[PDB]
Amino acid sequence: TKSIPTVFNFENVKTVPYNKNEYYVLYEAASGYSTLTWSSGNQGFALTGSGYTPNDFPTSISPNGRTGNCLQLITRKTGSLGTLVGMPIAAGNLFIGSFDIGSAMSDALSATKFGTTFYYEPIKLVGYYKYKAGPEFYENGESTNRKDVFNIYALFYEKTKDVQMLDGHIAKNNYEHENMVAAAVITDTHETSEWTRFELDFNYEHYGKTIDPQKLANGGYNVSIVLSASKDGDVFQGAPGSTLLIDDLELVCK
Ligand code: NA
Repeated sequence: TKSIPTVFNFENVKTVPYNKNEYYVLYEAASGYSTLTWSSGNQGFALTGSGYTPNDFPTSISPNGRTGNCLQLITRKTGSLGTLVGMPIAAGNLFIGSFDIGSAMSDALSATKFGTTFYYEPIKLVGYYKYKAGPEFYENGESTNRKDVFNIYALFYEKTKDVQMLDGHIAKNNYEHENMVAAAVITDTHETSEWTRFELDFNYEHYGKTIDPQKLANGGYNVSIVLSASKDGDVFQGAPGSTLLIDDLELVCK
């Protein structure tokens, strides 16, 4: 049993081809730890057009980070086909888990699967952000000056035989689920061009669960971190151009 890293730097990417496009998959490797390979909706975005390079995608990295490179989440307008299949935008996102491309077009919420095996009890998610909403908010068949907001949260839950992963419905249901143990959700979400610290405490008291120390050691608990430039971009309410930069993210554990 090796733990994933708990400190995330956003330095590293590999380039992956799909549908005549290429995009980045971010990963974090540390000595004595299992490499975390982040997921995002980038493969879903690859379906909506051709000739995209990594920096056209909703999820990429920037060299203008606080320490070195940083996460760059930019909500994107989709290519011709996206609209016609009801995918007018694609939120700049990053999460722990996986992206099911079989669901990207029919059920966006199901496509983003959240979780990886975690042996610790997390207490807080700390990191730094910058955020600027895009100028036109897409909602319904309309483009408005509604001010887009971003989301940051983390999940800690108990696995069961028929519940191995959660998905995007968790953020549409007040973070409620029968397997849920703790959740950390950002509340202050203001725009800024200055690196701004966040510190989200995990709330175990809201769910009233009892941790099994054995099952925790046996790998029966998953954690996830989910980041998005557009809070409601999962249901295609968001602004193209909405940019969330994240750097020096750490899952502080017990
Ligand atoms: Na960094």
